Amino acid sequence: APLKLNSRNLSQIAAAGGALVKIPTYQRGRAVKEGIVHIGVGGFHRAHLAVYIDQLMQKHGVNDYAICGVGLQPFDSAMRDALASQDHLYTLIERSAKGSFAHVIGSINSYLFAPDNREAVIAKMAHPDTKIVSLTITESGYYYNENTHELQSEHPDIQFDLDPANEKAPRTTFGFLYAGLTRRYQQGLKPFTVMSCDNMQKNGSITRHMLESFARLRNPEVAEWIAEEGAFPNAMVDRITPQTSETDKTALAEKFGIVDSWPVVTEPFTQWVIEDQFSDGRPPFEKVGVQVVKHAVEQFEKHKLRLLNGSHSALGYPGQLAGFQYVHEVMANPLFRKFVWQMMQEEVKPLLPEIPGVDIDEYCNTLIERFTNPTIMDQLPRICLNASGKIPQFIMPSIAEAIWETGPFRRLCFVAAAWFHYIKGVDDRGKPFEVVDPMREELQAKARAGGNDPSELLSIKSLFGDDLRNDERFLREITTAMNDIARDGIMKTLPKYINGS
Ligand SMILES: NC(=O)C1=CN([C@@H]2O[C@H](COP(=O)(O)OP(=O)(O)OC[C@H]3O[C@@H](n4cnc5c(N)ncnc54)[C@H](O)[C@@H]3O)[C@H](O)[C@H]2O)C=CC1
Repeated sequence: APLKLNSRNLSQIAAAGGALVKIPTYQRGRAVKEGIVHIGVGGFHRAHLAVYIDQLMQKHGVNDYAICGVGLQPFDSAMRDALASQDHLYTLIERSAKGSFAHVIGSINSYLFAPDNREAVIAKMAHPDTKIVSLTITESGYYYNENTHELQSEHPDIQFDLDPANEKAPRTTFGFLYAGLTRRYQQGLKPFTVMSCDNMQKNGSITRHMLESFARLRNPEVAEWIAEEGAFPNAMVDRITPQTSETDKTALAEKFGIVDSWPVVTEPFTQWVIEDQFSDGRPPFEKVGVQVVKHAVEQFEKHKLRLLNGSHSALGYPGQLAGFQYVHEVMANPLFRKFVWQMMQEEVKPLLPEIPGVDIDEYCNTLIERFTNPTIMDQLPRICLNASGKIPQFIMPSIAEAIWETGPFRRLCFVAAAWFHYIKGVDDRGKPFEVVDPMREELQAKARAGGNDPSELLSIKSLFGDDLRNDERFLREITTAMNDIARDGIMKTLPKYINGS
């Protein structure tokens, strides 16, 4: 019978699991110190950072950097319950062409749901044991005005925390960070490093400024200590981590004998480039495959955003329009493989910085492999979700750079056009599909207004810049792609964007 994942059952689970299951054999609980407090325990934290810590704890004698999980959003209460019932153990299900593997992760040692007791969180982040506060809080959690590079202290969530009435009971990430820091300052400790693990460009610089700004509005003698003694390292983070379904959990119990309330599903690939900027110590990340660098991070990040997330966009919107269900189905198609490879090689690669010791061609081969992975079953709707937050960061910046340098960009325009068509919510066989996007109603109105001309969608100033509305080559190119996709669909149009034979 499948066993509930907890400490009591761990050895039975590994005994019954044999070659299919790995368990942590290091000591947990009171035996370790929680040097990392992580805000926003979701899939990617538990597939990426938590796994690196797991490996440090299992193989390298690191016992002062276990993870206290912290959830600030109302949905995080479910993570508290899942982990609590399992002694904060949880299963990482790695899916690859090689099969599936259940790696039980033990690096998460405790969990605080902040709305329960907010003082316990502050006392946690202030305790000398805490050396690093890491974040996976999504773009929206940073309260970041991208265009003015400033804290959205106009946001009522910030004002609530800025209000001295809420000093002891903050709500946002920065309210908890500041509340923890001032105690450390008053006690004479160092600032903990704040280690953003979200996928945005220069995530460390943003976090520095947000917490710096918030601090300047409440006490500049602490903001000054944050700005001088704090650390906010930039990082490139990479590991594809879909959401877990009830079917994933059933398959886990039947195939590996493990009853897990919230296992995590991921690919075997992982990558982490972080700059060596830490204010109160760090474990030796480089012993478990982490690239610790000194500018270098920004180049790795641009490689990832433009070729990985860009190619995801190339697979997602055209894949959905063509009738596919999963990433690997799209990538298996010969036309898509040629289209995606040539887009990477001919259109994105010339825009990227050369990183010493990195071969971009080899990185493209590896992305193709990863996308090809048929076991991970990555649903196209997940890739395509909230496209108005994705196309302008993964695809449009390459189009804009190709405008400024007059570079080739037909395939990039095809992807942009395919999303402009995706907005109407009807695939090439005439079947509706759900469009999920915070801007759906404005996007669908302008798309219906524009027909097959792109100018109505392009008129959305919050999404697209002047360079796009005013480049004649771009206007003609994306017009051709939109007309052709709208008339003939994706599969019949793709041959025209694929050279060679
Ligand atoms: N394949 C993947 O899932 C990848 C994810 N990432 C990064 O991880 C982050 C989240 O990814 P997932 O773990 O897959 O999503 P998730 O849905 O599993 O969890 C995200 C976490 O963010 C919290 N959160 C959301 N808004 C918040 C806010 N305003 N304040 C505090 N916490 C907030 C949630 O409660 C949750 O704990 C970023 O979205 C992404 O850049 C990076 C590489 C790939």
